[PDB]
Amino acid sequence: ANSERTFIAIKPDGVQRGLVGEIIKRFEQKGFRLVGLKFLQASEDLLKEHYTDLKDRPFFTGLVKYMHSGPVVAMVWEGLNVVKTGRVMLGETNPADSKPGTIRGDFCIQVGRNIIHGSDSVKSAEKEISLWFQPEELVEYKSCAQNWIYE
Amino acid sequence: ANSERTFIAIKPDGVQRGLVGEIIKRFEQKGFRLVGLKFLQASEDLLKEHYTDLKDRPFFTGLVKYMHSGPVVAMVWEGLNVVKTGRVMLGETNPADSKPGTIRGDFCIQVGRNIIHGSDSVKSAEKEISLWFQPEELVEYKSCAQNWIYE
Amino acid sequence: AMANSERTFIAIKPDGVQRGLVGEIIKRFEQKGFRLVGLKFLQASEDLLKEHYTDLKDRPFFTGLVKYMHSGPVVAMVWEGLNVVKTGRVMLGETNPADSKPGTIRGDFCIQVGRNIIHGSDSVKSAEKEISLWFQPEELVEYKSCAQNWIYE
Amino acid sequence: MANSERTFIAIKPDGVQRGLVGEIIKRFEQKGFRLVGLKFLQASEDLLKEHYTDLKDRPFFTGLVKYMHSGPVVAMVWEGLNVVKTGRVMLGETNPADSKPGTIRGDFCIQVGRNIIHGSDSVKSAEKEISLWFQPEELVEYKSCAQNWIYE
Amino acid sequence: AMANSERTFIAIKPDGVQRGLVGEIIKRFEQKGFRLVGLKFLQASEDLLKEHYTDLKDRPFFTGLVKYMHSGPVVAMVWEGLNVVKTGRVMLGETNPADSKPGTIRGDFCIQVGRNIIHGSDSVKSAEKEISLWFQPEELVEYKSCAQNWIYE
Amino acid sequence: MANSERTFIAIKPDGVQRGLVGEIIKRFEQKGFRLVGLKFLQASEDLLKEHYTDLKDRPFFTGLVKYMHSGPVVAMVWEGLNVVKTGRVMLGETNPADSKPGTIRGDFCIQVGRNIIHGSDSVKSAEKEISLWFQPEELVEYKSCAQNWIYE
Ligand SMILES: CC(C)(COP(=O)(O)OP(=O)(O)OC[C@H]1O[C@@H](n2cnc3c(N)ncnc32)[C@H](O)[C@@H]1OP(=O)(O)O)[C@@H](O)C(=O)NCCC(=O)NCCS
Ligand SMILES: CC(C)(COP(=O)(O)OP(=O)(O)OC[C@H]1O[C@@H](n2cnc3c(N)ncnc32)[C@H](O)[C@@H]1OP(=O)(O)O)[C@@H](O)C(=O)NCCC(=O)NCCS
Ligand SMILES: CC(C)(COP(=O)(O)OP(=O)(O)OC[C@H]1O[C@@H](n2cnc3c(N)ncnc32)[C@H](O)[C@@H]1OP(=O)(O)O)[C@@H](O)C(=O)NCCC(=O)NCCS
Repeated sequence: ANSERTFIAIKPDGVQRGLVGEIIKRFEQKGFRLVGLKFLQASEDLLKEHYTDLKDRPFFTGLVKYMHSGPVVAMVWEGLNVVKTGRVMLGETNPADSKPGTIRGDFCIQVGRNIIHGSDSVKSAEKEISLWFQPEELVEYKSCAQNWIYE
Repeated sequence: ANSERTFIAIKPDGVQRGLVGEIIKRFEQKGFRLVGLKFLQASEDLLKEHYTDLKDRPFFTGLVKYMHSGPVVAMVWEGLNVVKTGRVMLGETNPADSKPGTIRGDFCIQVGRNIIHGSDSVKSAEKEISLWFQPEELVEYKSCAQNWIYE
Repeated sequence: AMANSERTFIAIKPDGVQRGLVGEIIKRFEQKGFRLVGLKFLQASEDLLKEHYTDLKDRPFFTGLVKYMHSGPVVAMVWEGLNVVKTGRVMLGETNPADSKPGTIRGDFCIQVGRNIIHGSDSVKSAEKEISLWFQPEELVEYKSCAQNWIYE
Repeated sequence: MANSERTFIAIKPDGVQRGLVGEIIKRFEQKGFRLVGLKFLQASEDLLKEHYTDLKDRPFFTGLVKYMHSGPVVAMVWEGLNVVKTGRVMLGETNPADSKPGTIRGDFCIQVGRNIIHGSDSVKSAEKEISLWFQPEELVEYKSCAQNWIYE
Repeated sequence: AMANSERTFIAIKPDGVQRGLVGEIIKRFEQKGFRLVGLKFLQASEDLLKEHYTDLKDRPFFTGLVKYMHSGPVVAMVWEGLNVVKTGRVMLGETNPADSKPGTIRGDFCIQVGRNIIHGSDSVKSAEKEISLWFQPEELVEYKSCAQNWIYE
Repeated sequence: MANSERTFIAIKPDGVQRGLVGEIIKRFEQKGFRLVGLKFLQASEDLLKEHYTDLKDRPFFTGLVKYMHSGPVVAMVWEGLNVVKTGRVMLGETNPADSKPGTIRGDFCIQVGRNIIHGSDSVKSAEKEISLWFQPEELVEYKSCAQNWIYE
């Protein structure tokens, strides 16, 4: 319950525009803990399975080639309702709909360059975590401030 | 008209997690003027009178003992709608409903660990102010910017 | 593309300069993805403010608004980007800071309606009128931003 | 006994009026030191004169007392290893024109007569100043959750 | 007085503008306690820069410096206060960003010397030469900060 | 060339538990350096030994390996002109008491036994450690879009 995990990935425009540290900071100060972290240049084959739900969409080719044109920061975060609250912290998928104070609302403009991706559901979280991370690369530890975050 | 006061308290999980300065900062940059500030470990008796409207709730015992298990920072802020807008700045009482940009929305997760308390009304404010503070501990002064914060 | 070149006029009111919010104000517009086209430091005359606020000359606060806008220096800015008029309003917040949400410029830094530190063009033609009013075409600097291909698709 | 040394930190009236209170506490909190005492107060010229008793012969003594009395102060007591020494380093030089960027004074003030913050110059100056503004009641003892990550 | 009003000329270079460091630089001078007197956004010409760097015409990097300062728009600013020429130079950092200390402007956002984001008047005399060069007397705004009596005794 | 030099920067277990990861990365990003390698790992007691092989004859070597092993670390590789030397300056002195405000250790830690972050002391140390924590596959080469504004 207090160990739910979600997949968060900083897109190539986030790395290029230098927003990797700020994004990691909003999740740290919130109270979530990092379980996995890697710096990687994804293959278009990997992205196709990650975006297999959108293969019918007209933007699919441009989305896969944009996600491949640069490195990404693949993370795994853990905490009570990390999937949902993470989506709230991220904002709406279109930055034009995001409210200020959200990651997209403070840092990006266009839908095709929305700097960050969050797992839309627990089922989408477990599918994406097992896709980008192996079980070895996920680190298990207890934050020194757990008893001050949860009861 | 601009002299209304509210009671703001940083809960024991807000002191332990190093969130005291940032919390005071949001009320300083907002345009509010600090009137009372103290550092205190509230006795269970001082808390039960503060939470007397919640004595019939099942969590009342765990709420008092958690608020007593650590020191709190008790503050009094004055300004136009410092009670109401203070509730807005704090956000919703359960952090899972709070919006990003609010204090709880940026820094905490669970309801029982929401780092901060605010007065819910002008009637709650007066009672809470007169309960934790004596009339002398309250400092009355004029901010050098009040002609730029108010007209 | 030609839509990504949309422009808006953002002014930092005298209370925003006095309370030292100019750099933080420009920071939210820089970190968002928008580009600086014009920037000047000015003391607007009452005559200049009246034409800028001509659609409020019937309101009772008009005289108090113009003199307060003239009682100090302002920071006139022009910004460009996709929906810079509409999203700038969002980042600014609601005109009354008691309505603004935390995270907005007005929600985070100001209290009273008469001292809401910042102005934003409400529409594209209000932006078109306000940019041509405070800026001459010479004062506007068009440059390609080094991260443009990472802001846009 | 060194992971318990306390120092007295005071935010001057100009530090409050300009709204640097949370910013000052933030640097002490993130540094690793623990907040032991806190109070908001408009100092009387009596306690000021005992606080600055070492400067009674200096020409600025009168203007310093009435300035520190012209507004409210935030009186703080911080605990940690060498909090008296590294507290002075964090503060910067007493003349803000001598403070280095990154310090509280080097970042936030200009003139020496308005240097927003005061630091205890020594452990003996601290315990005198601690006993001056703070009674042993108003000092809170507790263990921070990250102490074992701050100390060995 | 006169000392409580000395002016310097701090310029944000094109790499500071391109990398989104305009708001951060203004915020540091604001929170220091200095008074914004003038501010302009400008693509300065090769000729304006030659006179600005006239004491460096006999240096091999002089031609690549003027073309880099012309390759983008700059933020020209004027700040007023006590010892703001000197203190501003300490805030900027050392001109070689590898010598600038952390906490300075160049120590925090700069690596190479040919890309040192910002310039500061080295002396009061260089200030009054540079200020009169980039700005006209009209564009300089004199006003009284609301916190002056808490910055100066 | 010298715009491509790399260094090895690790965030110790106390830097992670006290939530400093995003801040440490942000200071390197805003400086202008490029992120080359990034991983999150619980280093084994065999890995930090060869990392701290020069300190095996120091009395603290035992408590340092097991402290480095007591939590997860964030191993990083950064590339830029003089990133090894300028990395050390940004970190500050190894003894946080000697670190200057504005550095990572002058802002965020107190004790030598808990200085949150590590930096490569030299180019040859950097290349020895980069090949110790990272394999050539995990290092991502990409041209930062603002390169022509960071370097001339
Ligand atoms: C919406 C509702 C259903 C739930 O919201 P709620 O969190 O329980 O109610 P509140 O937000 O007003 O709680 C206020 C305080 O109680 C605490 N609290 C509330 N629920 C808590 C819980 N489940 N566990 C621990 N603390 C809780 C909160 O920490 C909060 O702290 P605060 O001083 O900072 O404000 C609420 O309206 C409700 O409970 N109504 C019925 C209350 C009632 O009938 N009381 C009579 C006796 S049962
Ligand atoms: C919202 C509206 C309907 C009137 O509501 P309102 O309470 O006046 O709030 P507004 O949105 O008009 O605020 C406009 C400005 O008037 C000023 N203002 C508003 N209320 C004020 C008050 N009580 N005292 C002083 N100034 C006030 C503010 O400065 C405000 O923000 P700005 O300076 O950044 O522009 C207004 O949009 C309106 O009058 N529309 C009709 C004509 C028009 O303005 N059209 C817009 C162009 S399409
Ligand atoms: C390491 C050495 C330089 C002296 O150490 P120093 O003066 O304290 O400063 P340094 O930064 O250079 O190295 C100190 C290391 O020892 C650790 N250390 C020192 N004292 C410690 C203590 N009491 N407890 C825990 N760790 C300690 C430090 O944590 C640091 O490791 P870190 O980077 O993770 O923080 C010395 O032992 C030496 O000569 N080493 C040779 C290795 C080298 O640098 N070769 C370069 C060839 S070009």
